[PDB]
Amino acid sequence: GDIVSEKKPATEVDPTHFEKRFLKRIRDLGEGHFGKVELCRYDPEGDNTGEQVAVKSLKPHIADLKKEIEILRNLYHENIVKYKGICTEGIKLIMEFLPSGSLKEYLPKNKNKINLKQQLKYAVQICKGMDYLGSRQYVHRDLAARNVLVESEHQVKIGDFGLTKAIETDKEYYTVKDDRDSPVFWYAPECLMQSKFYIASDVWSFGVTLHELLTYCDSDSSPMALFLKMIGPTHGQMTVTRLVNTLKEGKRLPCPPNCPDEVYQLMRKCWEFQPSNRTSFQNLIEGFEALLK
Ligand SMILES: CC(C)(C)OC(=O)N[C@@H]1CC[C@@H](n2cnc3cnc4[nH]ccc4c32)C1
Repeated sequence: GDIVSEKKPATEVDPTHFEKRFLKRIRDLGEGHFGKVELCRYDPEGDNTGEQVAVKSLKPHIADLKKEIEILRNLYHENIVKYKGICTEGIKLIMEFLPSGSLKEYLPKNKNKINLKQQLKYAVQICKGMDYLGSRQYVHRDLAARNVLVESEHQVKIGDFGLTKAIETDKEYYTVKDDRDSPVFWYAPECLMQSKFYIASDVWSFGVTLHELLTYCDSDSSPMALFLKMIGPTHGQMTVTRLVNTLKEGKRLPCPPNCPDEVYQLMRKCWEFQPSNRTSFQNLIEGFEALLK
């Protein structure tokens, strides 16, 4: 008889599957030693009217990216960047694009627009996103101004989850093995000394991110710049031990210029040497809110 073929079933569009052929690169948003985030237009009509998206890929680590995708896909919060979908065969993560970029890009350019009150409002939003993440039993491990995105003058979102780990139920912390490219000038002593990551360790990192926000991410006042002044900039592989010693001695980043002492004191509560002595994200929120009203 006739050639037998397969009955074509009723195909449905998945709005979270982005086809490689319509995903068109515009420029880079960031990169590291294993990957990049690129600005693309998803342009199925081919007339440059498609939606702009942020696309996270790997350089020619897959498993970690798949885990990152699965974490972000299931986070829903107004201060966490929106998952849009994936592009696959290898995999790419597709996210909403925030044209203002990170606080590192935005703050140096917008000092006149963004006063202390707005900085404190950003600080609360960062804290709300982080408290949501902790409520889902995650530790972020990479909270820094470069990973905080600006949705508008009035709203920020946590914009990267590449190091985020689940803390096991009934456990207080996650222990990391892969630690080469750690952001050590953002890390709490327990992270540095033992590679143990608590929710309290994210509070510590928040305090450093707050210091960045308050300095408008000026490079000459960055956590790295200031610590290297405190400890010495030419110690190579002794850097972390000298960082740890400085922190053991009770030395901390200084009060930013024009930062009220009452804001600096909330910051210091993030930097208690022992995790259990640190403030919580909820208490930070309360504290900033008291300063705002
Ligand atoms: C280092 C690595 C390539 C792994 O990741 C990043 O560079 N991540 C940065 C965090 C925010 C990213 N970014 C910068 N401008 C952005 C604008 N919109 C964005 N949506 C999702 C991420 C994102 C943006 C880049």
